[PDB]
Parts: sequence; structure tokens; C-alpha cells
Amino acid sequence: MKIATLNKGKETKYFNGYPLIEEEDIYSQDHLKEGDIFQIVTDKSQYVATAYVGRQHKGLGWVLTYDKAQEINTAFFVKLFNTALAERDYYFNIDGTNAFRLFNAEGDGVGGLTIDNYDGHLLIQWYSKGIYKFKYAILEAVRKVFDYKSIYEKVRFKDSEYSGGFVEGDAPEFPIVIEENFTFYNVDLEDGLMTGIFLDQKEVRKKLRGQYAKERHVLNLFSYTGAFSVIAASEASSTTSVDLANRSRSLTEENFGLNAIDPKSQYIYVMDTFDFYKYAARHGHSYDTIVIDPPSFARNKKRTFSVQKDYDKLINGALNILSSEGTLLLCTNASVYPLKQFKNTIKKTLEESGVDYELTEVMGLPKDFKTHPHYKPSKYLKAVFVNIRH
Ligand SMILES: Nc1ncnc2c1ncn2[C@@H]1O[C@H](CSCC[C@H](N)C(=O)O)[C@@H](O)[C@H]1O
Repeated sequence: MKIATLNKGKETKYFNGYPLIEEEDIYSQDHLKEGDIFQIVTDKSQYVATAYVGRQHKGLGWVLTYDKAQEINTAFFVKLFNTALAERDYYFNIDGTNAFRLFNAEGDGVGGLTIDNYDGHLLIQWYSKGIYKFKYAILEAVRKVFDYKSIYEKVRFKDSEYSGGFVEGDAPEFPIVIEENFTFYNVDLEDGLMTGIFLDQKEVRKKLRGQYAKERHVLNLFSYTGAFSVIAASEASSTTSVDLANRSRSLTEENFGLNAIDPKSQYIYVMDTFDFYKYAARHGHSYDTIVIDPPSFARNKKRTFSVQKDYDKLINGALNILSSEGTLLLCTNASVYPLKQFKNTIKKTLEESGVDYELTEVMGLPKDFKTHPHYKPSKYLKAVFVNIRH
């Protein structure tokens, strides 16, 4: 019923499957409000696609269907969910992992919607008021497609007093313990934005232990809950974790504890990564593997970090405490920060330092985090293993 018209010469990407309706690409007189279903049409009134309104950035909403006759109802989501579920048969068949993503937004057909499986406890995240409107229809479909002990939610958009919490089912006591790569972690689906682990780094964590941990001093910067450290510690001589947040210490200790690792056999520091570079370098400390996985942006009073602008500083600091033979695991999650450009920054920085280097591995989102083949920013994870000689 409601219509948005494409600007001339902007049709083609949309005809070819581009899922994000860009504000700059369309105009409408139909008063598009969050929640609204609308059709995109060319200047010559050809139907292009059906989308829903959910603004983020320069974005109006997301394409949902190319079938004019398809109504956006429970049966609609039931179909996407079954397809999403079927594409994850591997995660149901593997030992050692009971937590993974079931539905990854636009990669699975609905931008702004994610569903995670934390050992039977589902976490649904909504990235706009727009997609929230469909909560009832979506929940009915969840009930029709998925098995679960409970359902939690989080609202991942501004100006909502309600933040999320328990939805239905049998509520557990948090933290609950999940398993991934035969490694145990605490999770809390009801406390602040983050759950205690980032599932998208499942395979990166595996590789770190498998290939870059044995008998090494492993440094983990911006450690959060110490997940990288926890898994690497079964192989490393010892790990060192560094995070600015007070909580990180006890949370990290506890994760070590779940895996039969004495926290006292590991090093855990609460401080700014950049301060740690100094302290480590002043005490002549060296590490064989340095994991760097910072937030895209962070602020500490006056002090700010931007992944875009400050990554060279991260690399130079690590190098000054990396062993002659050593590996850097350089990661980001910033969708705005494309792999090409990330690799460029890494290369430039390393070339400037005069060290010998080799990008040995480049990893992206795992399969449970299905990306969209016509939307490049969906591929937001970059993890680059770099072997160093200096
Ligand atoms: N300047 C800084 N120095 C060290 N840690 C920082 C920091 N600024 C933010 N952090 C921490 O970085 C974390 C962002 S989350 C990082 C997740 C982590 N890489 C993992 O593998 O799970 C937060 O815990 C935050 O406390």
C-alpha cells in the first residue's frame, strides 16, 4: 500500500538483491513510520521490492520480500526461521559446542533481527523500533520453529526505557554455563548489553588454541571476560589478560575456574591497554602471541579510542613487547571498517616498523553468522593472524 520511489539510476543494486534501503536512494510521500511495510518502485512504477521501516544511520529499512503477494506475517517468519535453522545443521551435530547463532539479521532474511542459542536459552535482539512492531508475529514463529528452555530479549536501539529481559519459558539463574570448542564460559542474558561472550569469534578462538598457544606467553588485550585467554590457557604456558573494566577480573577468574584452571597460574590486569604497553615494556616483558580485539570506539573520561584512527598505535605497542618470533592476532568488528582497508593499515604499520611479517590467516564471520552476499558491511568481523620476525 505504502510506496517509496527510487531515485533515477539507483535501481540496479536493488534489482540485484541489495537489502538495505538507503535514505539517499529513495523518496516517499507516504509518511513512512517505524514499523511500516512499504514497496520500493522505480520512477516508472515498476515494483522492485517490499521492505519495512527501521532507521539506522543513512538507512531507512530492510528488504523483506520480492513477492508482491507475500504478506509479512507469522507464516512468513516461520519460513525464514526454518531455512535459517536448516542451514545450521552442523552446529547441532558437533560435540563441545552448545551455544551459537540461529538467525543473523539480513544474512538470514531480516535486517535488524538476531536470535542466539545459549544452550537452550534463546536471546532475541531488536535493532530498531521498526522490527519490534513485529514482535508478536515473530514470537509465534519462534514457538513454531525452535526448541528452547527460555526466551530472553534485548532492545538494541535508542530512546526505549524498556531494555529487554525475560520473555517466556523456564527462567534460569544467571550466570548459566555454556560450552564452545569444549570450553566452558559463564553467560548472563540479563545484565547490561553484553552476554559474557561474543559467539562470532568461535572459530578465531579455536585457531588461537590450536595453532598459536602451545607453550607460549599469550597476551589478550581488551579481554572482556577473558574468553581468548581461557581457551588458550589449556595450551599456553600462561596467559595475560588486560581489560579496563573492574569486573573483568573476577569474570575472567571465574571462567578460568570453570575449565579447571587455577586463576593464580594466570596473569590478570585491570588497566588501559595503552598503559599496559608501557608497564609491560618497562618491566621487559615479552609475549609470543598478542591478541588485540578492541571495541570500534571507546571513551575513558578524556581518553578516547577509535579503531579507525588508533589501530596503528595498537600494533606498534604490541610489537614493542612481542617476541622475536611472535604472532599478532589483530581483530575488529567494525562494519564501517572494511577488510581491505584493515589489511592495508596492518601492512602499512608493519612496513613502517621495519619488521618481517606474513599474514598467515584471515578469518571472517563463522557460518552461524550468515552474511548477505549483496551487502558487504554484513561481513563485519576481521581476524588477521600475522607472524612476525624482529
Ligand atoms: N582503553 C582500554 N584498554 C583496555 N581495555 C579496554 C579499553 N577500552 C575498553 N576496554 C574493554 O574492552 C572491552 C570491549 S569487548 C572486547 C571483547 C573481547 N575482545 C573478547 O574476546 O571477548 C570491554 O570489556 C572494555 O572494558
